Amino acid sequence: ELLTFPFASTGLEFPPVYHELYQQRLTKVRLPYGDDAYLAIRYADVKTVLSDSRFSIVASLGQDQPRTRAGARVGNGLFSLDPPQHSRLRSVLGRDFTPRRVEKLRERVRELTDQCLDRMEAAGSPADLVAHLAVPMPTAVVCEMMGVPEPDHHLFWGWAETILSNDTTPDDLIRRYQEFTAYMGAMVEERRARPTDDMFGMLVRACDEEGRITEIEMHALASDLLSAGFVSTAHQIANFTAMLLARPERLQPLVDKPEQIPAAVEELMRHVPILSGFSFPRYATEDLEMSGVTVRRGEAVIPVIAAANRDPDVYPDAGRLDLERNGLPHLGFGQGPHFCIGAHLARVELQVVLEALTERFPDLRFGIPENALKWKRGHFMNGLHELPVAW
Ligand code: HEM
Ligand SMILES: CC[C@@H]1C[C@@H]2C[C@@H]3[C@H]4C/C=C\C(=O)NCC[C@H](O)[C@@H]5NC(=O)/C(=C(O)/C=C/[C@@H]4CC(=O)[C@H]3[C@@H]2[C@H]1C)C5=O
Repeated sequence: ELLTFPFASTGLEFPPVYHELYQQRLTKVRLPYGDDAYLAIRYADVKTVLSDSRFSIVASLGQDQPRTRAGARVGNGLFSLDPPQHSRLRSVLGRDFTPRRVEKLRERVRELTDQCLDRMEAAGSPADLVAHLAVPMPTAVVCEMMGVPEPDHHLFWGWAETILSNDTTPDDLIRRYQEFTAYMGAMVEERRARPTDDMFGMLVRACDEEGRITEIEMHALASDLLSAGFVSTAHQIANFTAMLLARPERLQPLVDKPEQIPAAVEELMRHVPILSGFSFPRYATEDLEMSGVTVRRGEAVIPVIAAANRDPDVYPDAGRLDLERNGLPHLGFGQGPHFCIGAHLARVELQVVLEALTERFPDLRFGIPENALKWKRGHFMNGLHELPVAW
C-alpha cells in the first residue's frame, strides 16, 4: 500500500512531508488516476527527469499516465513529443519567445498593466487585484500576440480552465477540442483570405506557404500557447502579490530598491509552489539509478519542481522567502526540452507588474484579513479566487 500523492496542503503551503522525503530514498506513490510512479524531489533528480534523454514524456510501453485529471493528457502539441520531433515542432515558435524578441514587449506589457491599474483604482479601495489585473493583463498580452480579439478572451479562459481542472472528463475534453478547433478553424480561414502580421498568421504561413507543419500541428501549437499562456501568469501575479503583502514591510523593499525587482521575481518563482499536484510524468527508457533505487525501464517518475526548489542542500533555509537570495537556478520554469517556452515573457510580465505596483501603490496592503483569503481547492494550480487589496 503506497503513499498517496499529491500531498495534503492548503494555499501556498509547502507540506512537511517533503522534509521527511528529502532524507529518504526515492519513493513510489499512487496517484488519483493511472499507474503508480516514483517522486523525484531532490534538485539533481528533478533536473535529471526533465532533461536526461533516458526519460521520455511519451508512454510508449502501454503505461496508464499517472495523473490527477480523470482524462489522460494527450494530443499533438509540445507536451506529447520527445526530441527530435519535439524540437522540430517547437522550432516553429522558437524565434518569437527568445529574450531578444520578448524584451521588445516590455513597453506594451506596462501599457496594459497601467490600463488595468487605472480601472482598479477607479473602482476604489479595497479592490480585487485578481479581476482587475491578474486575469486581464496576461490574457491581453498573449491574445494580442496571437491575433485573438478582446471580445473573445472569455472563450479562451473557459477552454483553458477545463484543461486545468482535475474534475474534467474525457467527454469534457472532447467538447473543448471541438469548440476550440471550430474557432481556430474560423481563424485559419480568415488568415488564408487576408494574411495578418500576428502569431496565428505566422502559423498559417508555416503550414500553407512553407509546408513546415501540418494543420493539426498548427492547431496544436496555438492550443498549447492559449492554454498555457495566461492562466499561469494570472495565478502567479496574485501569488506573488499575496506573498509580498503578507510580510511586515510589504512592498517597501522594492519601492526603496526597484533594481532588486528582477531578483525578487526569481526568488518568488523558486518559493511559490504553483502546482497543486504535478505536470507530466516521465518514463525511464532504460534501467537507471536514482536516490538509491533502480528505476526500471517503463516506470514513471514525477518531477516535483516545488520540492526541487526547496532542496535542503542546494538552498539553505529553503522555506525562507529571501528576495535577495540569488540562489542557484530554480526549476520553476522546468528544465531540458520542455523548459517553459514562455519563461522570458512571464519574467517580463511579473517584473512589470511589481514595477507598476511599487511605483503606484507603495503602501499596498491586503484589503481583507489574511485569514479570510479564498484559496482555490481543485485546480491544477494553487492560487486565489480573489485578492482584495487596499491603498
Ligand atoms: C509564471 C508563469 C509560468 C510558469 C510558472 C510556467 C511554468 C512552466 C513549466 C514548469 C513548464 C514545464 C513543465 C514540464 O516540463 O513538465 C512549462 C511549459 C510550458 N509553458 Fe510555461 N510557465 C509560465 C508561463 C507561461 C507563458 C507566459 C507561456 C506562453 C505564453 C507558457 C507556455 C508554456 C508552454 C507552451 C510549455 C510547454 C513547452 C514544451 O513542452 O516545449 N508558460 N511552463
Ligand atoms: C504555471 C504552471 C504551468 C502552466 C503550464 C500550462 C500547462 C498545461 C497546459 C498546456 C498545454 C495545453 O493544454 N495544450 C493543449 C492541449 C493538448 O492537446 C494536450 N491535451 C491535454 O489534455 C493536455 C494537457 O492537459 C496539458 C496540461 C498542461 C499541464 C502543465 O504541465 C501546465 C504548465 C504548468 C507547469 C495537453 O497538453
